[PDB]
Amino acid sequence: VCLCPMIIGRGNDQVAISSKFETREDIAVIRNYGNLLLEMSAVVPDGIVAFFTSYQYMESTVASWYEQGILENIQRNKLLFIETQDGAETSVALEKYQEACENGRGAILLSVARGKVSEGIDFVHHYGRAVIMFGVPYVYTQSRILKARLEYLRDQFQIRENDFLTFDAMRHAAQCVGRAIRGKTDYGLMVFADKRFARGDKRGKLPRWIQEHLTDANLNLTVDEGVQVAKYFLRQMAQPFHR
DNA sequence: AGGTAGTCACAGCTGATTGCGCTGAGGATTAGACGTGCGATAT
DNA sequence: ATATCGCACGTCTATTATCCTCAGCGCAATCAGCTGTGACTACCT
Repeated sequence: VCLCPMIIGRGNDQVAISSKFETREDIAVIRNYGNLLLEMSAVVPDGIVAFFTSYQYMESTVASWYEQGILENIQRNKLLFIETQDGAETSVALEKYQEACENGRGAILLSVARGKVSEGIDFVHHYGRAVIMFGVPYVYTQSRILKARLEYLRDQFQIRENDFLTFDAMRHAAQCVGRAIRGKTDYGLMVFADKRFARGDKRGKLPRWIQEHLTDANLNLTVDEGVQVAKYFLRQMAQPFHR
């Protein structure tokens, strides 16, 4: 098995880490997100890719981590690289990320699910061994553009408004997380930092080549349980095999 | 007096049933005028 | 030598767009029914 998908629900404090709109500013959830990335950065080496819902949520996420004495712990393990809207600044950040994963220093690539870097690059083996989805990526309902499409599909194709948003959210989430497996010898780790993924309505939106590897045993396991699964998976995936 | 048929300590399965998670809308939560004050200046 | 203008130093008031608690429909917790294993207890002809 070249992939080990798993969905992480409540954290070590038995509190859900869902990226709900009403809980974006909650201090309990943001601590677990940093806590999840802390032990995760020390189990999967040479490349971790993390996608956030939006830049606005991304900048507020690191600010809370920086304010607490938690982000510095991640720094000494892996280098933190932040993807910005500027193409030139993104390119140099990706350039240093590639060489950081090339040697043993390691690095973390922080970006947005709905960004040009999510699909503009491919994470081949030894690059981005772990892909982390911090919550279900939902497109912003503002600008009165998506709702216009939702209304049109409502009375024309009988498309459920919730289903289309779920379909769009899971499509982008599954597309970016599926870029860590390029080649038969390639392997990677796939995680989901949201209890909303654990629901059947969103699991069924994952591609069939990931459904069979997503065992029902690990759908609501905590951060500590997820680390143990990651350690066991990576330990046995480094052994030599046959073509 | 002999044989067996319920019967209760668990366990499994099945078919349903109903019960809560999925967000989102209508109602309660410190810089200009106005003075002074002070210091450099007309009669 | 004493009132008078420039400069400064504040202070009161405001010509004007924020955060809480009630709604169907689908996936999951719940339950009645039935049966399987083992020994037990007893009862009629």
